[PDB]
Amino acid sequence: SNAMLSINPNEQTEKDNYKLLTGSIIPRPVAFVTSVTKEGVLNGAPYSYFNIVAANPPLISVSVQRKAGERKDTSRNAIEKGEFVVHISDESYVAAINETAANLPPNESEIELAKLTPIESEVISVPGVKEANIRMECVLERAIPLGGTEDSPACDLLIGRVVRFHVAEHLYEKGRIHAEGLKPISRLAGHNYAKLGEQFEL
Amino acid sequence: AMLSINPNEQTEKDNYKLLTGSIIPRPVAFVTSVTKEGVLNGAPYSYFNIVAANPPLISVSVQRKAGERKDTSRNAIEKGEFVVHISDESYVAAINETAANESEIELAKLTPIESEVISVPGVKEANIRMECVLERAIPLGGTEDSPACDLLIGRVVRFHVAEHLYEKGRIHAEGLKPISRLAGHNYAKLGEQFEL
Ligand SMILES: [Cl-]
Ligand SMILES: [Cl-]
Ligand SMILES: [Cl-]
Ligand SMILES: [Cl-]
Repeated sequence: SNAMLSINPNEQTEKDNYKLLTGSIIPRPVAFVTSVTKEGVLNGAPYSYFNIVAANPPLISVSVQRKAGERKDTSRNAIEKGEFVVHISDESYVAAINETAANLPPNESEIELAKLTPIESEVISVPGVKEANIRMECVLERAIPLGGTEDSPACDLLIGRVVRFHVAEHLYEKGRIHAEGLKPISRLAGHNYAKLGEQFEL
Repeated sequence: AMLSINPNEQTEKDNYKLLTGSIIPRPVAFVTSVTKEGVLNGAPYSYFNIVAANPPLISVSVQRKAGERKDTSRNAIEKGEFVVHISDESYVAAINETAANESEIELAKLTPIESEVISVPGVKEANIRMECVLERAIPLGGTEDSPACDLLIGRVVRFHVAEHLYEKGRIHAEGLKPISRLAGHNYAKLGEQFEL
């Protein structure tokens, strides 16, 4: 009736802690993020460690993991350009988003691999993809290295300031977004995802 | 067929509406914290997610009120500790009662429970909760003299998980029945799962 387990993160592995965090903190919204390399290549990848930071000005966060203490393409590109695009992930293109999640060699475009379509941004110099129903042009407010060791951070928490919103007209009503028309997708544990659940009001 | 909207033109409330209606669904942290005088506070926050697994780090972005910290962030900074509870269908009604602006816990009829590592109590009603130490409180947005929020980075020092939810390290999502926030006063239950 209330059997509770105590679990000490110091007494289990990183993978064990990962499984507990990703299974407990659910559902998670998924940012599909595009960024550009110094060589001009358009990268894209999904990140479920995504949320709002503030509305004044509009600030969002995406935590991008490092590989053995080194920044991933998305973080490197965001810091180098100071710009990136955050797209809302939805049922209409989640198949293509999933295709991007695989590991290409650096400086290969997951966007082109996944048959997605670049669309130039208005304020920033990093394109997004046309397939998204909502996307946000961002400038990088700060990148915060976190976790891991003094010398080898586990991740970089990217704080992005939205400088342009692009919203499908059919989703927009009096400043609000039709959640059931959007059909956002979310991430659970493992390779499980979730569609938007039944709504309720309090 | 796409609208282009400059956030600098529209109002803070207009931007608030677009963010909260677009970045969905959001998991809801019910967070307890203690004042200098030992009063237990609790409030829900949907600007919540994982930061990293090594060590286990989480984030909660707590909005200010006219440039002043809310109780949760003031309390977290003073104590260096706080408890994050997963919000779920079995006690969302009580969680909602604590959003009101004394102890929110008593009001909402929730049940304090002492923590193992930290000195901030949690509530028994949660099926999953995480004792956290404060790593960072980062003021963001707003003006330099009036920030918009404090982004709290917590390190998990103890997990507490209902046994019926726990299967050799994994959590049964269907058993948990987590709740999520959408725009306005709208929430969502966990949706239909699929594999990728
Ligand atoms: Cl390219
Ligand atoms: Cl990552
Ligand atoms: Cl808040
Ligand atoms: Cl305690």
